[PDB]
Amino acid sequence: GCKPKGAPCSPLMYPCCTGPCWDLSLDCSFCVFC
Repeated sequence: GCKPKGAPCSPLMYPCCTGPCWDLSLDCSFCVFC
């Protein structure tokens, strides 16, 4: 997840957003259950 794809990526828990990730909470700024 957090890396670009365009097409639907792994929707399990850590999905692949096509923008900037951070690991904070948001679905693109994504932190797995922390």
